[PDB]
Amino acid sequence: SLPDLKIEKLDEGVYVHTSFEEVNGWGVVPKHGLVVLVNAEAYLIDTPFTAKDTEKLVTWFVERGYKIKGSISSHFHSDSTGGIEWLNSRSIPTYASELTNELLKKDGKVQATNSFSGVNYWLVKNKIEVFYPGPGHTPDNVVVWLPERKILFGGCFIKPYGLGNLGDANIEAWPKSAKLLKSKYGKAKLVVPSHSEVGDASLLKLTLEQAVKGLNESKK
Ligand SMILES: O=C(O)[C@@H](Cc1ccccc1)[C@H](Cc1ccc2c(c1)OCO2)C(=O)O
Ligand SMILES: [Zn+2]
Ligand SMILES: [Zn+2]
Ligand SMILES: [Zn+2]
Repeated sequence: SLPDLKIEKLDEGVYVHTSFEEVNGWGVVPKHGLVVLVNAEAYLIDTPFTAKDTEKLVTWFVERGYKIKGSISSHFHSDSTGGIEWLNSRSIPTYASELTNELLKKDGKVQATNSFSGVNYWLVKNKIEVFYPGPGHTPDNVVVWLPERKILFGGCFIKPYGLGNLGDANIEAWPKSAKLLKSKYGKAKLVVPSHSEVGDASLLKLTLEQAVKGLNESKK
């Protein structure tokens, strides 16, 4: 009895997909990803938690006729990578940074078929940019920017009311990383967090506040 996959339009050619999963002791957690349409080409930004929701998601666009050209995962946790296996079984290219691929293999999980590195990677020139702001939520977390719509996909890095799961976090790097991201993408119109709804650049500033706060708090 878990909630159904949501598919909602956010902007022209940009959809938010919402999937739900019970997570440890935190109850049912919503997780936001995007599907970015580049004409007839569809790109998943993070997979749903599960293979089933990934199939549902893909079949929903395949059914309306688009070509799934690829998937990019913003960090190694299964709320970003849960459907990589299923995609791979269907010949859909999957992408992750080399670091993200190293952590997947280290946890006994299937890896993306295509890796990248460098602070900046373009999945699609002048359309989908992949950016590494430095450790935060995880050592490997990256963000995805959509220049043509001014939409920034923040992932589990963006945490405007509390940092969430610190199990793999780097509290000491987060403020710096938060500040850089803040500077770089200060002018996004929309900011899409993994576990909060879409807001504006204010969430960049709140994330920075939480990391700073989170930091002192663990110092005492
Ligand atoms: O670490 C994560 O990505 C989420 C938990 C998780 C871990 C491993 C596989 C799937 C899911 C976690 C979800 C979460 C958990 C607790 C939170 C929260 C968000 O915001 C406030 O409190 C997060 O992103 O921080
Ligand atoms: Zn995570
Ligand atoms: Zn998360
Ligand atoms: Zn939502």
